[PDB]
Formats: sequence, C-alpha cells, structure tokens
Amino acid sequence: TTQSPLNSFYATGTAQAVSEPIDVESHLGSITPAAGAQGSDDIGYAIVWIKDQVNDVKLK
Amino acid sequence: TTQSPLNSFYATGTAQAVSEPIDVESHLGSITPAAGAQGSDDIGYAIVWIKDQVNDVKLK
Ligand SMILES: [Ca+2]
Ligand SMILES: [Ca+2]
Ligand SMILES: [Ca+2]
Ligand SMILES: [Ca+2]
Repeated sequence: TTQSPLNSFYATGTAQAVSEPIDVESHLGSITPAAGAQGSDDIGYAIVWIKDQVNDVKLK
Repeated sequence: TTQSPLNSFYATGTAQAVSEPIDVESHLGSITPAAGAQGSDDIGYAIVWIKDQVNDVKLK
C-alpha cells in the first residue's frame, strides 16, 4: 500500500548575532601647553562596553 | 579563542632635573688706592650654594 521512508520528522531552531562584541564611547580631554614646553596631563577615559557572553577581548 | 601576547603589563615613573648644580651670589667690595700706589685689600666673598645630591664641584 504505502511504504514510508521514515524521514519526515524535523525540529528547527534559530540563531543570530546582531551586535558587535564591544562598544566604545569617548570622553577624552585636551592638551594645552605653551609653545615648546614639557609636561604631562591626564586626557580622560574611554568606556568599553562588553556584550553578551563575551569574556576576553584582544584589541589594537 | 583568544591568544594573549602576554605583554600588556607596564610600570611608569618620572625623572626631572629642574635646577642647575650651583648658585652664585656676589658680595664683593672695592679697591680704592691712590694713583700709582702699591697695596693689598680684602674684596669680599661670594656664596656658592650647592644643590640636590651634589657632592663635588669643579669650577673655572
Ligand atoms: Ca564568552
Ligand atoms: Ca708705582
Ligand atoms: Ca703703599
Ligand atoms: Ca652626589
């Protein structure tokens, strides 16, 4: 009568990667010496947000 | 996953040399003989301040 191939069974899921691993927002400052002067000053900072299940980051 | 170069460790210090090794301030006097006379007189002194971790000085 009917001979089934016994293959018509399926299960399906989805995957996505919609975000980059890091986000960088800058809060740097300024360097204001006189002409030819020597000095040092703190510039500011830069926030590096870490995204989903990211544990170690290697940057350049 | 991530292969660290194991180089991103730093320690920093500063150095400066903002003063000259010696300071000289003068308290000399005057020589007041007559015309063609022969004599000798004390002139005065000159203070030679010695600066940070200076132990031996050679002057000209
Ligand atoms: Ca992870
Ligand atoms: Ca004479
Ligand atoms: Ca004389
Ligand atoms: Ca010395």
